[PDB]
Amino acid sequence: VNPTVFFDIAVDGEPLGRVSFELFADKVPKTAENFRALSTGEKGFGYKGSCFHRIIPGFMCQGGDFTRHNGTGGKSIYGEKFEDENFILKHTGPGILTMANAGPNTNGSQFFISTAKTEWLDGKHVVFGKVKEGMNIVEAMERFGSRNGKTSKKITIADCGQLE
Repeated sequence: VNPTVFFDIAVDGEPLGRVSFELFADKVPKTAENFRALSTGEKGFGYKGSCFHRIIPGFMCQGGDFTRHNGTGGKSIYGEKFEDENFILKHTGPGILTMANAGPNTNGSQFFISTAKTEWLDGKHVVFGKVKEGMNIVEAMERFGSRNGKTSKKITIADCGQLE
């Protein structure tokens, strides 16, 4: 019942592999729907062609800024920002999807994929999905990051959509 979405990742335009996510629509339906719709592009905008602008090995991959490509942009399907829906789910380990934000109730389109347990984010960032297939591809992406987050190659979402 929970939706599955996929990202096809490229590295300087060269295919790397696919990552699929389960979105926890049962518990955070508003947050899950935003990511789902941005992945299909069905509202006329979304993640296809956008880059991961910040990757910190041993911490997370960050993406979703499809308007400014650097962490200063993005928007949700509900407007420029929407509310923290709940904090039911926790940052338990690698492979968690969690919203990036700039304070309370400032969710847009940016997100983190964790590559470590990040428990200090509990109750501040809204967890809304997990990596289902392709965690090995997230691990491969992580190798193009650096301590300050700058990527050594351009990591893009070459295609994305819904699998079920």
